[PDB]
Amino acid sequence: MVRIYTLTLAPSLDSATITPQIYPEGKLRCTAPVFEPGGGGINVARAIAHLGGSATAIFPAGGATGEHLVSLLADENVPVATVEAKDWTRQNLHVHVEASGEQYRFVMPGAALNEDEFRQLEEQVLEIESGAILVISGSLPPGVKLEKLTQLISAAQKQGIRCIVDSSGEALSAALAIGNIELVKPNQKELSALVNRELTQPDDVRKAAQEIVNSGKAKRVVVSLGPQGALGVDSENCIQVVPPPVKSQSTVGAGDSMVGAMTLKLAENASLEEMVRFGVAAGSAATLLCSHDDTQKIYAYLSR
Amino acid sequence: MVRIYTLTLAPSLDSATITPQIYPEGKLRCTAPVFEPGGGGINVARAIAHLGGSATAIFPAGGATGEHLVSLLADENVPVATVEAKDWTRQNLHVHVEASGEQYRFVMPGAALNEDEFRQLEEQVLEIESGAILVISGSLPPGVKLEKLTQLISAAQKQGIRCIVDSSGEALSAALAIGNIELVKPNQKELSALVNRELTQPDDVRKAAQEIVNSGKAKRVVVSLGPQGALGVDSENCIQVVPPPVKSQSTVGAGDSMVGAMTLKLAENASLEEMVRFGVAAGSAATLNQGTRLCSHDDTQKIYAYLS
Amino acid sequence: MVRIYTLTLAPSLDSATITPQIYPEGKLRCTAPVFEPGGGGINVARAIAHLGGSATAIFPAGGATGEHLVSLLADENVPVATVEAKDWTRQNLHVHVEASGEQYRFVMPGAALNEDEFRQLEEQVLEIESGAILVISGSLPPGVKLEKLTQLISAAQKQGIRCIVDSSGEALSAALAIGNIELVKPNQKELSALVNRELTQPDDVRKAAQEIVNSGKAKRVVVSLGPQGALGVDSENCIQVVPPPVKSQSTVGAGDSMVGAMTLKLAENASLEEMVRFGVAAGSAATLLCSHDDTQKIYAYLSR
Amino acid sequence: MVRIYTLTLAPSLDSATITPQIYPEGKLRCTAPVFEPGGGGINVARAIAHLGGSATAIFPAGGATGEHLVSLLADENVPVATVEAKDWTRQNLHVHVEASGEQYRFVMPGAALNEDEFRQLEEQVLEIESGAILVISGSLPPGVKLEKLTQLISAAQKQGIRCIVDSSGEALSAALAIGNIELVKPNQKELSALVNRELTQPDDVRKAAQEIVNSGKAKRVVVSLGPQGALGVDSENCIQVVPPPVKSQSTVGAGDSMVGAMTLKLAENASLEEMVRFGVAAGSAATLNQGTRLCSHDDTQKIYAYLS
Ligand SMILES: Nc1ncnc2c1ncn2[C@@H]1O[C@H](COP(=O)(O)OP(=O)(O)OP(=O)(O)O)[C@@H](O)[C@H]1O
Ligand SMILES: Nc1ncnc2c1ncn2[C@@H]1O[C@H](COP(=O)(O)OP(=O)(O)OP(=O)(O)O)[C@@H](O)[C@H]1O
Ligand SMILES: Nc1ncnc2c1ncn2[C@@H]1O[C@H](COP(=O)(O)OP(=O)(O)OP(=O)(O)O)[C@@H](O)[C@H]1O
Ligand SMILES: Nc1ncnc2c1ncn2[C@@H]1O[C@H](COP(=O)(O)OP(=O)(O)OP(=O)(O)O)[C@@H](O)[C@H]1O
Ligand SMILES: Nc1ncnc2c1ncn2[C@@H]1O[C@H](COP(=O)(O)OP(=O)(O)OP(=O)(O)O)[C@@H](O)[C@H]1O
Ligand SMILES: Nc1ncnc2c1ncn2[C@@H]1O[C@H](COP(=O)(O)OP(=O)(O)OP(=O)(O)O)[C@@H](O)[C@H]1O
Ligand SMILES: Nc1ncnc2c1ncn2[C@@H]1O[C@H](COP(=O)(O)OP(=O)(O)OP(=O)(O)O)[C@@H](O)[C@H]1O
Ligand SMILES: Nc1ncnc2c1ncn2[C@@H]1O[C@H](COP(=O)(O)OP(=O)(O)OP(=O)(O)O)[C@@H](O)[C@H]1O
Ligand SMILES: [Mg+2]
Ligand SMILES: [Mg+2]
Ligand SMILES: [Mg+2]
Ligand SMILES: [Mg+2]
Ligand SMILES: [Mg+2]
Ligand SMILES: [Mg+2]
Ligand SMILES: [Mg+2]
Ligand SMILES: [Mg+2]
Repeated sequence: MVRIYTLTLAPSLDSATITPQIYPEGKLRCTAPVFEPGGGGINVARAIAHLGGSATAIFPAGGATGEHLVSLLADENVPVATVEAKDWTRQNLHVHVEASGEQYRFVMPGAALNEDEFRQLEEQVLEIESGAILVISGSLPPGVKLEKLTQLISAAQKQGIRCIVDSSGEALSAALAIGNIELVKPNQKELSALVNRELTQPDDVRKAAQEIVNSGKAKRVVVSLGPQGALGVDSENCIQVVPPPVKSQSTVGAGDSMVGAMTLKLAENASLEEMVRFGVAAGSAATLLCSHDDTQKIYAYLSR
Repeated sequence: MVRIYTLTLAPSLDSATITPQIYPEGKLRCTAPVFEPGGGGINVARAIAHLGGSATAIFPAGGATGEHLVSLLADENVPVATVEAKDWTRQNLHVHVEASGEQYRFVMPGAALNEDEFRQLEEQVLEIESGAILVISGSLPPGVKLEKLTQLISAAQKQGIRCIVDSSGEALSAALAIGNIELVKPNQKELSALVNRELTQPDDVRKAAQEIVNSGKAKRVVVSLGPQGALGVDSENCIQVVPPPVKSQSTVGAGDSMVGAMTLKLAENASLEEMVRFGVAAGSAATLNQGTRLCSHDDTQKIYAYLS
Repeated sequence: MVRIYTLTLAPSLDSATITPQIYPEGKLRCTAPVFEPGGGGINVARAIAHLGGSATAIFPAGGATGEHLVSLLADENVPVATVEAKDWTRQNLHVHVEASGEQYRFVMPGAALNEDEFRQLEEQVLEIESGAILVISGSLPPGVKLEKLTQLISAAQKQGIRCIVDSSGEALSAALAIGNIELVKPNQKELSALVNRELTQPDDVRKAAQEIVNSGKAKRVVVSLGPQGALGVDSENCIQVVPPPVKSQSTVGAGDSMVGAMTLKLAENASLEEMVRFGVAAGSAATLLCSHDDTQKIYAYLSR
Repeated sequence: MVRIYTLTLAPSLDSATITPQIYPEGKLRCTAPVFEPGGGGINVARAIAHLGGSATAIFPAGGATGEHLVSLLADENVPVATVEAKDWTRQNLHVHVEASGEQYRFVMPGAALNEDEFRQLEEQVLEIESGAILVISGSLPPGVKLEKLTQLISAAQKQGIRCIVDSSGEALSAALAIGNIELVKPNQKELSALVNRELTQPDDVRKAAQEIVNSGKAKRVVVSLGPQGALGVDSENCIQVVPPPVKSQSTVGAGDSMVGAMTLKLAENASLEEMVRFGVAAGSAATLNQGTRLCSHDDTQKIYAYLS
């Protein structure tokens, strides 16, 4: 089986905290935070670990927050390959409000990356063996030009590194610019922004996904549709997998869990069907990241 | 195409209002309300009217609010069979917050019904000819014992009135207790309450729905699943229809719209799949806009065509 | 002692309801409402009742909601003089959210008043004896031209009816246009809108209040300042009364309770000091409408 | 004018961020934060710097966040005496919601302190000369026993350091347990917790404050009352100063600003009234703007002049 790496240009050390009520103006007294590994690629690696696989998380780490992030992944036995960054690893805030049961997620940009540190990350990426899979997942941190993302992906694929992209906005277009992307998982609004139009008609998602495949931009597009599952599109196939009529109770980690599952399936040369079903199983398992047991249970139902 | 009727024991005349912000304590200055017809059966009839069908909405109407409700249904060419009620038609509040684009819905009980007023309503129902469809939809208002609703449905079925139920809690359980319900559309929470257990496993919804049809409570159970569409269950079929990948902007009127659509399909003797697909199309059509426009004929047609 | 009347051109039958949580989109299941008398002048009359006085609430009442409003005031032994209105008495919504303890107040306009019904109300007002006090309190309902408000107040004062105004926006200016208003109680933002400028400097409130007095627009201006009490201004005096360092737990009914207390004091030919102290006592009592005991306790402290 | 110092055992480097809307579940996309200095003593020193005074902020600083905190204080010409801490200076989050104009403040504990780091901090404190003022303000961080704070204040007072306290809960109670505190500024809730009873009656705040001074815990108690200003209490005087009728836009930094101002007035040997009036002026000056600008010299001067 082929090795899996992920790349998080904008990782975080997230603080999970609890407060009784949420209201403006007042000081909301929040419990001592529980630190959580943040960032697309990082969480893809974690989801892959949960699913019985192994993925090395490549990412910039700065300062004591970066160290803690590294340490958290070490304790989850997630292999890591870091680049030391000048700017300290930033912290997002996850607040659970006791009275309402609601969670609030304050998502700030990753720490800045200077040009040197990005080349250092590129260096790390280029050390990945041919045929190995790289998941580039998450936002683009300040300091990184969009063209550099494109350049990294070009450079990666020019070495037979099979690239999986999960991003948004200008970063998603940039990552997809050189084309020949193994797999891209936009959600609906990411697909909409990518293709640069509102997706209002029933077939708009499919057509946008097929366009991307057709233009050679991505070999596979999996448009994730939240509770509606995902629509996977190949040069050969177009499928929608919808999760079982269950829950959901949270959405946190849904995308990354799905991407991790699909990445494993990609690594295993699974079919589009298997890949998307497993993606939907893991994403949906996360909504109850994904546990192995929950994913397997959803996956068995989807495959029944 | 048989005659279709709806019954709304707890209608309302809803106020839709706009306010710049939402926050506690202070007076939220709300715009002069736009009145909207409220109640399950009423909106089922409205949804049917939108879809080019005709359903007569049966309901109690009380006071100027009742009068305006009837007037709103008039304007929409929705046929009506009202019984005048002593207690004024109550008002729910729909608040659109400008700053956030969010809508709040404050749902209070319908007005009380006398025993006489319910008797009149049952009467109206029992004037429905054999073979015609009655959609009983909405909450049970104060003043009505559960047994009266069960008795009403028994009497209706006794004279060949085909009954479709959309309700919750004790009213739903009461309505299904009679059995031989043509169609019930619980959403997931309602199915869970009805079957009296959490639906946590992938096949729980299906089995719960199959349980209801196997018991004879309902011939057809369409468990509506919000964005996940609906799972329709027969004695012979279990079909899930998921709406197309269009993001909803609202959920107001989704359930009633779906029921209206499936009622039409039932009346047309559509297959379960056709019925559920049209239900999903109409329900999801409703989600395309904020407000209470429900499903439009065109949006429903477009979505149904896609689902087909 | 002189008779007190109030005028509510925009009364309401308010629904007080409870719901566990507040969130958008979902149906918030609300308990069967408890009906409450709504409207400035009406609540001034109620506050006056609570304070051992009597005030007749003049207002348009339409339909079964109007009847219920009348019936609620009957049960509170508030004298009433109604005009039957074509348009049914409108309903505001007060939602208590259990989880947060917060109350939400959705305040829509009063029912429409046609021109005939307003003259009918004017007729009622003009039946008030000379020297009696009329509190015109609340919003202006649809259908009433601002000039008609001015006209009513002119007509009232032309008969020796002593007019107390509590309103906002264009209605407050209109009510104050003929001048010689006995008492006006703007809050800060009402004062700001009335005088048509932001009140940003420490002395702005006082100066705006003194301007109104000086221009002969009102004999007395009491600018209510929420937790800061009120600044009362005469042609002779300028005082600030601030409530004791207590609570508060709600603000509902604060203004009307204050106006009712000050109206009683006006009726009793109390001093500016006594009037404002009693106003602040009642307004602040309401924040714990005002009860007699709470008002007396705050008033004793203020007078100590 | 004696030397002024502040002690912040739990500082923070706060992130101020903007997001268009606030709602649960979804990712709220927040702008690149603007970093702000957090912690009671730190902001007391900042407020003093704003008012044209100088106070040296003593605090633990850990990591790049600690470094940036120190750097933020540098930029503001706020003298600093830091002890390097192993645990990185923690971050609170201030979120401005564009749609509503509302600000949310998420306050988490300060970083942990070693016994060594606290010893260094006590050391820094005990290098303060007799007669100088120390303002101990803020929460007690993890790793510090209450007794250590009490011991610190005892040692400080032992060598004639004049101690001003602004804290809550056990830390406040601990800080006052020593007694002979020059000035404490509980707000109403803090006074209530401290005196261990509800303040519901008109004279409760006054009596509670008088109780604290009469017990010798504090020479001066200024109960701050938010928009109601403050009630300052001496062995000889009870004076309430209410701010002018200017509506506040924010409450961030009100309490620290007030403390800074009163610390200055204390240092200048002002009367209780002068001190409380200047406290109120600065505290209310702070409320005029959103953000963490605290009180400006000009706004405080304007308000103080009015209150005078
Ligand atoms: N000074 C103030 N001015 C206006 N409103 C206030 C003030 N203090 C508190 N509030 C209101 O009460 C709510 C709860 O505030 P709380 O009593 O917790 O005060 P705080 O300033 O957050 O905390 P602390 O007690 O630590 O000062 C706030 O959200 C705010 O709306
Ligand atoms: N509400 C839900 N109910 C059930 N399953 C869900 C829900 N939301 C997400 N999932 C599962 O997770 C997968 C990925 O989630 P989604 O389509 O929301 O992607 P995403 O927006 O990229 O996620 P994220 O916000 O974590 O980045 C879905 O295809 C589905 O299998
Ligand atoms: N008297 C008061 N005491 C405490 N807080 C208040 C007071 N008045 C207003 N507020 C605060 O300001 C916000 C908006 O209130 P606003 O200024 O609109 O006053 P209001 O009492 O709702 O309306 P009005 O101006 O009609 O009296 C509310 O969220 C509330 O927390
Ligand atoms: N978020 C959504 N996105 C797309 N379609 C939706 C969404 N919500 C509802 N629908 C459509 O509406 C149908 C009925 O909605 P739902 O399952 O929520 O029923 P319901 O809860 O009874 O509705 P209501 O709350 O109006 O009573 C669904 O099966 C689906 O076709
Ligand atoms: N069809 C739906 N589509 C999207 N979100 C939904 C849907 N139904 C419910 N929700 C979400 O769950 C929250 C709680 O909704 P709830 O389960 O009470 O459904 P409802 O439509 O309000 O009531 P009912 O159960 O009577 O249909 C809503 O505020 C909404 O955010
Ligand atoms: N938060 C509070 N704490 C203590 N007392 C208050 C508070 N709010 C109001 N009061 C008392 O009520 C009086 C009137 O309230 P306020 O100044 O808010 O008038 P208002 O805005 O017209 O009231 P309303 O919003 O009810 O119309 C005040 O002068 C004061 O005595
Ligand atoms: N997968 C999902 N399942 C259920 N609700 C969702 C899902 N994704 C988004 N929502 C709803 O839509 C609102 C905004 O979410 P948004 O569309 O920004 O997705 P997100 O997951 O936060 O961000 P992203 O687009 O980065 O994945 C939230 O309040 C949430 O209730
Ligand atoms: N809403 C307000 N309006 C006017 N002035 C205010 C307001 N809130 C606070 N102040 C001023 O700030 C001073 C200190 O504020 P407050 O009494 O709220 O202390 P605090 O709760 O300790 O502050 P913080 O929450 O910053 O710790 C007050 O005495 C007053 O002068
Ligand atoms: Mg995603
Ligand atoms: Mg998402
Ligand atoms: Mg429903
Ligand atoms: Mg629903
Ligand atoms: Mg008022
Ligand atoms: Mg007010
Ligand atoms: Mg404080
Ligand atoms: Mg405070």
